[PDB]
Amino acid sequence: MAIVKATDQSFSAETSEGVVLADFWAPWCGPCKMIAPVLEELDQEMGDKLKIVKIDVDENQETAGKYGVMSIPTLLVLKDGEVVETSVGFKPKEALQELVNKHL
Repeated sequence: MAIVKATDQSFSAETSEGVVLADFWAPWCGPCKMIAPVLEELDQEMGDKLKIVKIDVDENQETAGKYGVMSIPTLLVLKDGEVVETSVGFKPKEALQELVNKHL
């Protein structure tokens, strides 16, 4: 499964492996639950080239602060361990595929 669970301790190691799309969220979130099945569709559609890295902002304020994340769901596209793009809020799988594609 392409989807992984990380913290500030592991985030950089996980995001080093190619294009990775991190999901700054928290289980207390509402809108994040809408995009979760879209990330499962992304496992099913991009998991050959993509990794998806969920990170719980309620325990990872430092990593959130690293990019000024102040709302969720927030999406950080990293490539080879550094941020390459950002997006905020819900997006459909096609728009997310394009957001990945522009850095593949």
